[PDB]
Amino acid sequence: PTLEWFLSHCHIHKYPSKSTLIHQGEKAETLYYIVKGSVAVLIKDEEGKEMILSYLNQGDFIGELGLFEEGQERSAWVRAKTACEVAEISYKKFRQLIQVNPDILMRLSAQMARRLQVTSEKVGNLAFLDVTGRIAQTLLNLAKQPDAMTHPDGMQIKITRQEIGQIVGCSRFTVGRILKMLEDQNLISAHGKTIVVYGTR
Amino acid sequence: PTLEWFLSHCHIHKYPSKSTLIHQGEKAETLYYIVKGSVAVLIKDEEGKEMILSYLNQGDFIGELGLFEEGQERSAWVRAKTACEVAEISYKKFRQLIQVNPDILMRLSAQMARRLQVTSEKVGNLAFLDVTGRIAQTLLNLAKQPDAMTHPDGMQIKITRQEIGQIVGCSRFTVGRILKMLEDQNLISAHGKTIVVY
DNA sequence: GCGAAAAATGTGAT
DNA sequence: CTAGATCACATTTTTCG
DNA sequence: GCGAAAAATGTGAT
DNA sequence: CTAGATCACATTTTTCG
Ligand SMILES: Nc1ncnc2c1ncn2[C@@H]1O[C@@H]2COP(=O)(O)O[C@H]2[C@H]1O
Ligand SMILES: Nc1ncnc2c1ncn2[C@@H]1O[C@@H]2COP(=O)(O)O[C@H]2[C@H]1O
Repeated sequence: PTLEWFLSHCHIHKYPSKSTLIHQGEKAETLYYIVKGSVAVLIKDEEGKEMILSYLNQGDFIGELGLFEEGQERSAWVRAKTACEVAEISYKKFRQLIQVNPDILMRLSAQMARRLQVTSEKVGNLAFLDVTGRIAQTLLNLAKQPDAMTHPDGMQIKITRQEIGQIVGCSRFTVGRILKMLEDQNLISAHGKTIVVYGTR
Repeated sequence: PTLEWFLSHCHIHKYPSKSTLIHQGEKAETLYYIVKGSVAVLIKDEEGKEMILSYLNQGDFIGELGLFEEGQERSAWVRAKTACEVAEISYKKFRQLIQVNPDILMRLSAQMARRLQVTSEKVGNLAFLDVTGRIAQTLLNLAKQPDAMTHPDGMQIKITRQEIGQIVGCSRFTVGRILKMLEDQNLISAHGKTIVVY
């Protein structure tokens, strides 16, 4: 579409697993674009604990936040969850594709619109729903987005308790017991893969 | 220029000191613009308590997140914080607007970006910081927004314990003593009008 | 600028 | 009053060559 | 079908 | 091991007409 026009002005790079693509801080001047692969977008505290503040996937743009204002620091980290093919353009160039065909600035904005929405829920269920709650709708969203083996009938994602814990913002230790005694209610399953939607005990 | 152009095309309405300007649950119709005043995006707890996610003042944008797909159920209530003068246009009558001019595709999108930046922060401060902490940062932010009135020392900011508890996410009892602690440590005063000696 | 009616809020032990 | 954190060390899963 | 390093777990009383 | 929360009606500070 239009997106193959913008995509052609873009050096196509592969990254390894666990590479960093962006650090919080770094000069913001390149607007990326995931061609293949998935990506976790974090933030971290000077003391150390981090948070997962979204996943992103094919056709998701990255580094979008700089572009509207000049010279600002990258707002979060992003580390390839797995091997990605990411493209890239300078902002100085991007804004040109824009004033040469304005549909891509549509493509882009709708991205951060769903994003402003999903994020405002995330604030909402940190001030409201306790761990068990926060944990619950999480495994839920973790099947409306790819890796959910319909164990035959019913999801089976893999994500480690430590990870869930890093989505929710609760100790790895709490994410153990709650997830555990969550199968007590016959609602869940275990090992590393969580087979959601049914469960057992 | 656009902010006076599109401003021509729109339709100015006054809303009093408290009208519930937009409502969650609902349907993405008009795209609004604060011609005068400020606003209080607040979402709602399971049943009951609000949490302010933002304020948006003179010249910010409301209900844009409707714009780029369709049938989108409105995202959070937006209640005026005072007599703010909303100048409404139209989604349908925005797209047309948007191709005789990309400049305001831009500005709306710039606001969109600024907001996901500070929203990302909230998600960070709620999980990376203790309550007194969120209370300290907040008074810092509010003293750094327009209604704040410069004072001989610091910035004062007419607000109330119930509302910091809100914005923060903690019992108004707990906003109660923290404010009296930092009171004693000279970092802040109160009387409804808390002066942030900072 | 006014005061009645309305909204803010603080005690602590668990 | 009550949920969630924190602690060490061995225990398990899980990795991949 | 491999098999020990590695990364992930669970105690449990406070 | 501890961080906030909490539930009443007296006094205070704030509203709007
Ligand atoms: N709230 C968010 N949700 C998801 N992704 C985000 C969020 N905030 C930032 N990002 C992404 O992570 C990137 C980190 O640096 P940037 O500010 O360029 O761009 C950011 C976005 O692309
Ligand atoms: N996180 C946020 N920060 C600021 N404003 C927001 C946020 N979430 C929603 N809004 C505003 O509140 C409105 C809710 O419904 P809309 O989707 O019409 O458009 C929304 C935004 O303009």
